[PDB]
Amino acid sequence: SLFELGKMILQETGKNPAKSYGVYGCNCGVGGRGKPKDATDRCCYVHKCCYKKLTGCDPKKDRYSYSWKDKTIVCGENNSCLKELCECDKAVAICLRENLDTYNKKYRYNYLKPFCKKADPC
Amino acid sequence: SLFELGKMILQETGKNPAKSYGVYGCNCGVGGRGKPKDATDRCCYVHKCCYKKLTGCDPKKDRYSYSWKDKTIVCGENNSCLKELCECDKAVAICLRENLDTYNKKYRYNYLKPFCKKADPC
Ligand SMILES: CCc1c(C(=O)C(N)=O)c2c(OCC(=O)O)cccc2n1Cc1ccccc1
Ligand SMILES: CCc1c(C(=O)C(N)=O)c2c(OCC(=O)O)cccc2n1Cc1ccccc1
Repeated sequence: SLFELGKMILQETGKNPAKSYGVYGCNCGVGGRGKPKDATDRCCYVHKCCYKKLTGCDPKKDRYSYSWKDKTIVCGENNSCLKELCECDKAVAICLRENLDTYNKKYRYNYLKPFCKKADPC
Repeated sequence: SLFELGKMILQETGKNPAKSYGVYGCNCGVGGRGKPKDATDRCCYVHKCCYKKLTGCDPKKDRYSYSWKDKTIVCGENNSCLKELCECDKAVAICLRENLDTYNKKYRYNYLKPFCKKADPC
């Protein structure tokens, strides 16, 4: 679900998910994928490519369970579709955390998103 | 295409179309439709509904020709899909101009688009 994804991004990056990443670059938030603009954008590219491989579940709405073992996000069992989905959300939240220092606020509100260059079908 | 649409919006409103409207409200720019926030937003809602009926061409990518008869945008060669595409774009550019008196910069970069209340069927 969008609300579990936002929780993980807030806990991993310390930033508000919607404001800092909701319109970021060519891949983060609304819209689809495009030529990634930096490391942070590449994370959202892989995450959207991750979402594309889910067959029988709705990433935006279908909820899932997850827990925290020390600093590690643990995805609880709940069908392979929701497991991979939690693993997609864990992946992007860790990814955004790992590349915080290359975050660039000049791509935060990318109002040229539809004019991004084409990308590959994942 | 988006190139002709942006040209119309610039000519009618005098504003940078991508910066001013690319992420505006719940309906303008990248993303889908949602509960409109104001009159400018409702222009984009109507325009997206207009695009929905163009099942025979690509509204974002397919180029077309237009010109001006005095102060009225005149859409050219009646290729059925491309003619109606041009008319969709002319309608929103005039709608945006006529509603500049309530344009709200607070909605310009709506990073909360995915949390907009769902819209009615077109
Ligand atoms: C990176 C943050 C992100 C997405 C990403 O992680 C991303 N890959 O862009 C994403 C998104 O992507 C999934 C998809 O397109 O279906 C769709 C919509 C919003 C999206 N926010 C912003 C957000 C997430 C959670 C709570 C509040 C705001
Ligand atoms: C309101 C302006 C607008 C769209 C609208 O007119 C609107 N109805 O939102 C729209 C758009 O809409 C079509 C759709 O979503 O399929 C999609 C993508 C960008 C869109 N920009 C911004 C823009 C348009 C043209 C040139 C440069 C920027």
